[PDB]
Amino acid sequence: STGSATTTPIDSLDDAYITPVQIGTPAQTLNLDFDTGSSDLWVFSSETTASEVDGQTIYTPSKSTTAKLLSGATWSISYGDGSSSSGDVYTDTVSVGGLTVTGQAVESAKKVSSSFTEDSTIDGLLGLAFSTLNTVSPTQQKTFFDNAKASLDSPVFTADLGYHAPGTYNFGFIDTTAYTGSITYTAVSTKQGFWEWTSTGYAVGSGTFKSTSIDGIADTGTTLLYLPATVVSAYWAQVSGAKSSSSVGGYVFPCSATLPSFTFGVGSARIVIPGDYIDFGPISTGSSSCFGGIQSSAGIGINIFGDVALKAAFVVFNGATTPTLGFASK
Repeated sequence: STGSATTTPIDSLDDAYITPVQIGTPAQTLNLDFDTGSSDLWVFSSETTASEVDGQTIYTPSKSTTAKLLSGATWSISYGDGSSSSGDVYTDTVSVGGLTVTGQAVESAKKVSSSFTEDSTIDGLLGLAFSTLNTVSPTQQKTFFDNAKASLDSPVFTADLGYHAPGTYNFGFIDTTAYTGSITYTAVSTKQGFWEWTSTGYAVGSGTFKSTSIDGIADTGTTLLYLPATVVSAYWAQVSGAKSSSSVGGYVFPCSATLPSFTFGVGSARIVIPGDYIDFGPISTGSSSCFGGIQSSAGIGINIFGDVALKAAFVVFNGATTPTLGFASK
């Protein structure tokens, strides 16, 4: 089997991407944030505290004839940006782009943090990291991809995120028309439950490539590119007037600036992030100071190849017995 679904930026800055997901019988379609950095499929629901729901589409398990309460099961997640949510668990039928899993754990939110309430476009998350990170207690549950894997034509999914444009998540096949050149594959460590890999280095604009190992995660659920302070300093040094602002919480730059590209290494291959992808617009409405899309990972504890990086590539998440990651230009 295979599946294919269009993924759409939630706003003009590409802050996140949503993908429609069918849950239950009859289908309830929710727009979920596909997140290769986490492993829970959780949704706004009829059980969510009313004051915490503001425009989201909810899952109502009582209206799904295939929903079954998973007895005694609860979940709770606190993300690396202060965000959190929690609730109970149903199993139900879940389909993405024509690919169907029966008995998928659907984590129904009783509580969500403010940041989720305030984002009316995201109805929940669909985790695509390794099932070892799933938070369901007392019995951990499998991700959608883990449940689908054995049925797929090939045990893979691909992320093709757009810059200011729609893109695609495919399951079970590689669309060879979706990229240019070849896919370069690189080793993955699953030791922390992430799609964790080692970039071979970077360049800033048309500058010389610096060969240096950068360990990080491919994370579709993180907006920006978080890299070591040395690397980030080297990038913003090429932008006149850019500076790190403690009050704002990162590097800012004059909105009139032209940003250089940023290149990262995948083995001997190179992915070029156009400078425009690194512009996240005014720090506050009407400001002429703009927020940078490359920021320091110091104090995150890990480097993160978020959407800024991933949207410059066609990315293969290969879930073979020994997982690997593939990157191609597009």
